[PDB]
Parts: sequence; structure tokens; C-alpha cells
Amino acid sequence: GKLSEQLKHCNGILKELLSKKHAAYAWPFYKPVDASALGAHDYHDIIKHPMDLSTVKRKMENRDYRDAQEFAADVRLMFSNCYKYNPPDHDVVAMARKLQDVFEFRYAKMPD
Ligand SMILES: CC[C@@H](C(=O)OC)[C@@H]1N=C(c2ccc(Cl)cc2)c2cc(OC)ccc2-n2c(C)nnc21
Ligand code: NI
Repeated sequence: GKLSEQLKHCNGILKELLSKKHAAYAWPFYKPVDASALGAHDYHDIIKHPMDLSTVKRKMENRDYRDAQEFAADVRLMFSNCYKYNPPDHDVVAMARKLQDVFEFRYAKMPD
């Protein structure tokens, strides 16, 4: 009921993060990191729990998320992975911060 409503809120946020409006900074987070393709051969030694928006979308579509907290923990994990792997002055870190600002301000408007 109110839980369903909280998950619709989460799905709305997800759709927004995937939307054209935010694509300039959201695009690195759309799909799983392909470490080989990027020559980032240390990625999976540093990042033990990869996460990306397509995975979040699959989990939402499959009704994997049972509550908003579970959903938010994955979205936040995605940002954390970026903050852990990359130096803090890299462009992709700025992009992550901007996308997380979008996430956090809308997530905060949680139906209650
Ligand atoms: C994973 C390796 C990291 C990188 O490329 O270091 C070699 C990478 N940087 C980037 C990255 C680097 C520079 C810019 Cl301007 C944007 C993204 C990256 C690029 C992608 O292109 C498909 C997908 C994922 C990432 N990404 C995320 C998310 N977190 N770190 C990265
Ligand atoms: Ni959390």
C-alpha cells in the first residue's frame, strides 16, 4: 500500500536517472562497467560489488526490491564504487556527484 507507493517513487526516480534530461552526466552509469574494454584491469580487485542503472532496472522490473531502502542501497553502491575506484578530481567523479545530487534530493521526498 504505502510500501507499493514508496516503490513507485523509487521507480520514478530510476526512470528520471535514465532520462534524456540527465544523460550528459548519467551515461557512464547506464550499464555494467566493462573493465576489459576500458583497460581497467584492477577494477574488479578494487570493486567487489559492481552496480549500475541497468541492474537496478532489472531488479525493479523483476520485483526484486522489497522496499525503498533496498533500492537506495544499490543506487548508492553504484556511486560509492565510482568514488572508490577513481581519483576525486576525475570527470567521472563529478558526473557521479551530479547524478547523486539528483537522486538524493528526489529520494528525500519519500511518501510517508
Ligand atoms: C571503471 C573504470 C573507470 C575508468 O575508465 O578508468 C580506467 C571508469 N571511468 C569512466 C569514465 C571516464 C571518463 C569519463 Cl569523461 C566518463 C566516464 C567510465 C566510462 C564508461 O564508459 C562506458 C563506463 C563506466 C565508467 N566508470 C564508472 C561508472 N566508474 N568508473 C568508470
Ligand atoms: Ni543506504
